[PDB]
Amino acid sequence: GSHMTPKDDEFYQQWQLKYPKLILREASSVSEELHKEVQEAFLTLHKHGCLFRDLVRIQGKDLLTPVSRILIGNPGCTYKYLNTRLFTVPWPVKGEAEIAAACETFLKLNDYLQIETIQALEELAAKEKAQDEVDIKSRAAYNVTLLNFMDPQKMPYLKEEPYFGMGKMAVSWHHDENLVDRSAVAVYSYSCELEGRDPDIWHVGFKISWDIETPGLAIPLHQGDCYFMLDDLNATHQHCVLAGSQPRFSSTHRVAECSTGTLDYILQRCQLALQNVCDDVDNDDVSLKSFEPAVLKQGEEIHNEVEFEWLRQFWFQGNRYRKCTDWWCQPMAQLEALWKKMEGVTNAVLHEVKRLPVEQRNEILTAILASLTARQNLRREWHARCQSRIARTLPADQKPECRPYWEKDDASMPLPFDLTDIVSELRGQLLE
Ligand SMILES: CCc1cc(C(=O)NCCNC(=O)/C=C/C(=O)O)cc(Cl)c1Nc1ccccc1C(=O)O
Ligand SMILES: O=C(O)CNC(=O)C(=O)O
Ligand SMILES: [Fe+3]
Repeated sequence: GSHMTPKDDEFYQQWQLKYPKLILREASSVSEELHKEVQEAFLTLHKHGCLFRDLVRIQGKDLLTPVSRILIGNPGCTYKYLNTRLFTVPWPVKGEAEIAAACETFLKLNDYLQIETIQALEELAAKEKAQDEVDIKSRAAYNVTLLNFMDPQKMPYLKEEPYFGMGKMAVSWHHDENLVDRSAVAVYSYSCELEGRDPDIWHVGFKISWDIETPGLAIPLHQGDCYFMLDDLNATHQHCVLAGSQPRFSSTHRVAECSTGTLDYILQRCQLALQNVCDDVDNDDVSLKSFEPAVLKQGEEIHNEVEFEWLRQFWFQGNRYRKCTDWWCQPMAQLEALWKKMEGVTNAVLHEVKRLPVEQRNEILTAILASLTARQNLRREWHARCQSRIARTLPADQKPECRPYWEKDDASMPLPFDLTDIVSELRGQLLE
């Protein structure tokens, strides 16, 4: 099973006892200035068509998200879920103009929600009482917001909530991934809008992980209400979104764990790899400074990282971002040139092996074979993922592109797309 709403007497007390880490600040606590600005920005972004269903992966299947979405946040920052790296439409941190102003708005919302979170965490530590301020400020330092939209009347059939009779679901039970440990989440909910929950009203539901005996909580969400998941709530509880009648937007502010997920990070990875390359001039004659297994391993790993975590993730989104911003165009051109050089590196390593003394040759194979086989496997999986039935139905605005890709002819490129043959020979040689 069952569930509790504010209609139930036990709700208040389940909340007080067992969800102290969940906070609700109702629309009343937020200036009607913000509301109009935030809500106008949602409706702007929608009109311009900045929100897209993402083509994700779940249990090995290609699925559009029920929800349309866009990521806004720090420049150069990314947020990865369900094996999809979302790139940030930049907000004006220190350091179009319609779209740009919405980004400014959601930044403004971000500052607001941050201050509320710090307060609530402060009050939460004070209750626990009956280093600390460092942790707290880091756990509220939102760097992105993932905006969301669903019009439920455009969906033919919505999933029933399976455990507690909560009715129709917009988003099923999950945790938010790729967040800093014990980091908070703050949500601004914008509804365009009795046995159990009102089906016409949107709700956020919560349950304890693993547990469908403890009745779940369904929190009504009216226009401009905010909720906060504090501390370890996101990890120890699941949440879902229960649809109502009308369309509904939301802004989900998060502290993305972006240690391997910023532009600066991956640029620096590329420069590390190219330290092994004689860099007098950019030509097709790539010569490497060392052939020590560990620097070659490292090089071929970085190559994989720029190729799959960045290039193919980016182009798989058919430059959807390009409608909103141009910010990533040059960086994705620079990463591609950096990756091209690396194809040059891999060719030079293959030249060196096919020249050594076997023992030296075999240390090299051993260092690189895992990276080359992953490269082959992930290229197949990405190529396919760009071909899927569902992918081919998207509009041209959003068609997956399989960049980088080249034909077996293309003599601009020194190695083939398909590495099967190359990988075969290398394994063979190791077994000599
Ligand atoms: C499963 C529900 C869901 C989860 C999340 C999410 O970010 N989760 C991060 C961790 N991973 C998991 O939750 C699960 C992984 C797995 O089972 O492989 C985000 C969305 Cl938007 C979403 N919703 C849907 C996505 C596509 C298709 C239908 C849905 C739906 O909700 O029915
Ligand atoms: O904001 C909401 O409650 C709906 N969206 C999400 O929960 C999400 O994006 O994971
Ligand atoms: Fe969520």
